[PDB]
Amino acid sequence: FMVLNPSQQLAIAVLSLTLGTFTVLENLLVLCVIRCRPSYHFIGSLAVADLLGSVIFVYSFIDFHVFHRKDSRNVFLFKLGGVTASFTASVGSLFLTAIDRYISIHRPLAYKRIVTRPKAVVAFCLMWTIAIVIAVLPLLDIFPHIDETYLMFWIGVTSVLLLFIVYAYMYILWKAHSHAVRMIQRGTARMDIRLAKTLVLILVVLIICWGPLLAIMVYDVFGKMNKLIKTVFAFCSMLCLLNSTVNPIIYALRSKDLRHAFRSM
Ligand SMILES: COC(=O)[C@@](C)(NC(=O)c1cc(C)n(-c2cccc(C(F)(F)F)c2)n1)c1cccs1
Repeated sequence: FMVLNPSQQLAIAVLSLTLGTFTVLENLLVLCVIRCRPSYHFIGSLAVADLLGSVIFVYSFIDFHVFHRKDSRNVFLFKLGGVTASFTASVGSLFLTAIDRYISIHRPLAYKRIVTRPKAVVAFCLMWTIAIVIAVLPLLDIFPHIDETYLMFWIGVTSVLLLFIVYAYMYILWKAHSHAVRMIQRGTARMDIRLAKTLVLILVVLIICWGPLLAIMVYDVFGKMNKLIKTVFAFCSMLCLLNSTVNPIIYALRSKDLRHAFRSM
């Protein structure tokens, strides 16, 4: 149901116009400097999956709580299928840049023969054909026409794909550390300190943007609900427009190719 406040419904309209117009105007310019090599496809399909997920959401959320509107059982679930298929096509893309950066230090001899363009152009096809086959899937407390046996399906997939990202960046910081002993001290503390101040920022902008909201969404299935948790889920849902703005500050800015190609044109 739709009860937040009459008082806390006049600041989100100003907040979503400043955390909503930059994420459009940054994920567009990033796709205006792409150049294309088979690990720059995976960074491209999460700069197009965060320009669509920030228009359907900013149009539905400003419609449902501030100035009011009603719907039906087939009109409403169609707009809800455009924020469910665009928030798991922005997490499955974070699962492909952490499986591409894992077959480059674990088997560094084979990264120009395993990961080729015939297996990196079909790979993002088999995510957009599973994320719209589990978001049209309703063929059948806070989400109106949704039964509780379906919120134990979406959370149980988005959680196990965030436990292959906090393992695929804690094996690059162990393999580049034992290696750091030999080709520095014996070989001729230099290499594992330039990968320990960017690789800690990727894991502290992910656990504070998929950890509060994936906890409240468990408190429905895992027991009773109440009144004051319905008013704080409407501010714990604007974190998704915070983890759409910082993504081209961590993946596009932190490079030597995308920052020099920009400089020349
Ligand atoms: C109560 O809903 C809403 O009024 C809105 C504003 N939507 C949200 O508030 C919202 C906020 C978030 C973070 N999600 C989300 C994201 C992924 C998956 C799921 C689900 F449904 F599969 F569990 C939900 N939905 C929408 C109305 C019409 C389209 S959206």
